[PDB]
Amino acid sequence: KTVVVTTILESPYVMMKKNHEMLEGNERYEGYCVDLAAEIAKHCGFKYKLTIVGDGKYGCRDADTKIWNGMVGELVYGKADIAIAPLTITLVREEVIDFSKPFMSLGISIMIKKGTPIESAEDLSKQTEIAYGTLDCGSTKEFFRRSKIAVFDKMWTYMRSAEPSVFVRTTAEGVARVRKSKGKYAYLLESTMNEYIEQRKPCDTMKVGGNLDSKGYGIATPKGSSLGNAVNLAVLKLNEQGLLDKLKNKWWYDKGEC
Amino acid sequence: KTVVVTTILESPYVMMKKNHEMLEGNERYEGYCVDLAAEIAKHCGFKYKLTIVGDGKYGCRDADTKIWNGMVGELVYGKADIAIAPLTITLVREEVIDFSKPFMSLGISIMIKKGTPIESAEDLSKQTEIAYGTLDCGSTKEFFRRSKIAVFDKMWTYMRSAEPSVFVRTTAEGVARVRKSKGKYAYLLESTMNEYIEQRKPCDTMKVGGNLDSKGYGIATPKGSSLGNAVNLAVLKLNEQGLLDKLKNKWWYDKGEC
Ligand SMILES: N#Cc1cc2c(cc1[N+](=O)[O-])=NC(=O)C(=O)N=2
Ligand SMILES: N#Cc1cc2c(cc1[N+](=O)[O-])=NC(=O)C(=O)N=2
Ligand SMILES: [Zn+2]
Ligand SMILES: [Zn+2]
Ligand SMILES: [Zn+2]
Repeated sequence: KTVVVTTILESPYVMMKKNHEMLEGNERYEGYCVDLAAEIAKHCGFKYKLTIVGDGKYGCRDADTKIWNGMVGELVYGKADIAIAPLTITLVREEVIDFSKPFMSLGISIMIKKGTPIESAEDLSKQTEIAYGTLDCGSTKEFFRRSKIAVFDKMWTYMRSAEPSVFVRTTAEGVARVRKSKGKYAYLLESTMNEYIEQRKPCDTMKVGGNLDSKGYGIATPKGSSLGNAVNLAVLKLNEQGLLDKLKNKWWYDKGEC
Repeated sequence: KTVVVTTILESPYVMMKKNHEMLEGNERYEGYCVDLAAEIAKHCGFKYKLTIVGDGKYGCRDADTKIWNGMVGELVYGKADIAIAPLTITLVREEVIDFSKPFMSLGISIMIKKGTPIESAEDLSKQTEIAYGTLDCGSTKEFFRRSKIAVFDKMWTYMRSAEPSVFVRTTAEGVARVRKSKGKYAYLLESTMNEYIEQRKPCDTMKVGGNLDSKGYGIATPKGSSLGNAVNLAVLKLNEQGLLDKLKNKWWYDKGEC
């Protein structure tokens, strides 16, 4: 009867509310996906519980065992009914789960510490002094893994073997790394996070260049789930009513600090 | 056996080859959606025949009779198997046909003749001198019809009563009307077409402001088609391999004239 929603702690999508302690259930959390979850549930008429994904991951597939982890895993194995999170629509995922039409558009981007003499991907590919990486389990890593485009393959060859690892477990960790590495680390990540962070104290990073690709976050359900159809039309109604844009403005730019 | 593809003659998606008279079948046509149709069909393993939608329209539903016209109609009524065209993914269409994930991202935008003193939608809504309108059957008109946002509703109230009519039958007619009206008509259309026209002679138009919304074009199938799933995976594969961005560059910018 109550729908189990899997999501991930990633700012400004899902964050613990300051007084989160004196709060219970769904009320402990706030952010873009908390608001979206409430709207989706209202329009589709279900009650829900927000659960934070147990391994802290979006999801990737073990090369050997072929087992999915992260939010994708929770869906595939039936531990959650829906993922309301910034979950990137990719081919490998669509093969095992269903996605709504995108609620947010995005692309891979480059984050630098301000003053770093690095303006595009080509710039990173052609030098060494400045290290760079990506999230360890996710869509951006796979993009570089499977790229034939020459600048991106060069970056891949450098990235995979780099020592110590240029890969980070969580986004927060990559952001933290840029900020503390004195311009000797650049982070490849989704444009959404990049834009959010550039407007957060201490205002010491910047997005550079355009996006390397174009894609979308969708709301995900297990393959063949009845919820899929209503959720998809629900996302469309919200986009067309301007609510998704209102929410983006609310969580990125209205409380912008720079 | 051969899949019937409905499409629309809209540059640079589908155009008659200069010497199409001396050609047959699919070889009469060229463009972004011609190149994409060939790839979708090869990746899904079907033969196909390109056909141009009989009424020249994307698709809207008659208020009185509730009948769908344009490419949406051809799918609803069984006259085509698939629409490979720049068909906007919207709630009202999704209610009657299926769409793949977006093969292109876009939003409604403002086209002006160079020098017109307009920067934004708010600017248009606060005057009178400069008339403005949209395509008469399609998703941009419906956006304004159904928008509860003050600026856009104010625009709709003006457009829906303006005389002579500010609506246009075809995109081409709208572009021509900007170009000939000496700064006294601005046209609201999809950003893809705005961007295309800005790079064609006589180089007298430009896109101003940001997009008013964010949406996608999808490949459409009748509900229940067997092709939906394969077509979807094909679009995601082609995006991830970089083909969609290469195709956009070929048809918009590689041959740009400005
Ligand atoms: N926001 C966000 C993000 C959302 C993500 C992500 C990386 C980021 N990021 O840190 O930039 N990788 C993923 O595979 C994903 O499904 N969703
Ligand atoms: N390009 C293009 C276009 C594609 C469109 C369109 C208008 C334009 N336009 O002229 O901007 N209206 C639609 O309802 C649609 O499904 N697809
Ligand atoms: Zn605590
Ligand atoms: Zn609502
Ligand atoms: Zn001819």
